[PDB]
Amino acid sequence: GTWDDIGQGIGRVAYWVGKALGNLSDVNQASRINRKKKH
Repeated sequence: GTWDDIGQGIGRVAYWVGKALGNLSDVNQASRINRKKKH
């Protein structure tokens, strides 16, 4: 198949997903655009 191999490691998908799931810096940036947009 292939749809199942998508996580096998098509491109650091494992380290990526796990990194994004437990990320934080993402919220930091989005926190600025939020107050900046709504002023």
